[PDB]
Amino acid sequence: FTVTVPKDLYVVEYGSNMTIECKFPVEKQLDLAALIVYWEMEDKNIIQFVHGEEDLKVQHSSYRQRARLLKDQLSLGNAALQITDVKLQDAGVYRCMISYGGADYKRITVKVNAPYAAHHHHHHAA
Amino acid sequence: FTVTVPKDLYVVEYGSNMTIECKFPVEKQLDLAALIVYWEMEDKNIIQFVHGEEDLKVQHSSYRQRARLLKDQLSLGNAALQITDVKLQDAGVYRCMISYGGADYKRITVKVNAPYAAHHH
Ligand SMILES: O=C(O)[C@@H](CO)NCc1cc(Cl)c(OCc2cccc(-c3cccc(OCCCN4CCC(O)CC4)c3)c2F)cc1OCc1ccc2nonc2c1
Repeated sequence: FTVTVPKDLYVVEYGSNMTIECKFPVEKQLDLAALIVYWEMEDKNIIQFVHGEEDLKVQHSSYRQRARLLKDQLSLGNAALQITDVKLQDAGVYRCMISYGGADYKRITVKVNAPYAAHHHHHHAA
Repeated sequence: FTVTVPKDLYVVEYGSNMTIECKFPVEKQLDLAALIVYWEMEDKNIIQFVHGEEDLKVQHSSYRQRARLLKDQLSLGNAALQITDVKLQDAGVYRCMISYGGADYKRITVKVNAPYAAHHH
């Protein structure tokens, strides 16, 4: 069992939407019962998909109403995480962790470009 | 399904042995087939127990010949990582990741005290 990422680096513009992908083998048919998909960055719960259900109550505050798993692509062996309205704080190293029979995870680096004004707000906040 | 750690902080001396422990629930007899235990620090593979056996081929070089999983305790719900001859590079944040039915992981901070001579090298 192997998780793979088509690209391990994403360069995204502040304010845009981004979809970062992780691949896992599904032969030709998904067994939702045996699937757990978990997305985290730093150590914040972004997505927890178990029993074919998104589990939203533990979703971390910074990602609520902004992150979802594109479920339709699961049939293809694709756990794609979409995050809307990217912030500078979305920059960092994401991990996609998948249990499907076996277990594996992969790392994805996200870098965020932002104009002066946004960076400026980020400079005073932190 | 919940992984728990009795201690999330360990302070260990350079040159000693350390055992960091994390628990997972085992209701009935342990089902080795359905168990995966994975220990990593930063992003170095320390140990991988799958198919009821340790897989050393992905093991990070800095932990070779120094890390072992305490296998007898698995039946009790304890995936304990033992590291022998602790080095300064062993300091950091460890994650113990367990798939047993569900899946979960926990973080453990390890700090290493060392004398001048060791720190110098
Ligand atoms: O219920 C709750 O609400 C509580 C719990 O009670 N949480 C819920 C919860 C549910 C799930 Cl489903 C979860 O998913 C873990 C998960 C999902 C899928 C595969 C694995 C896995 C496990 C073992 C081995 C493995 O493969 C090894 C990879 C080796 N590879 C890579 C390296 C090489 O290149 C090649 C080999 C993958 C794996 F663990 C994590 C969770 O916790 C959230 C959290 C964790 C730490 C924190 N710290 O701070 N806040 C934190 C918040």
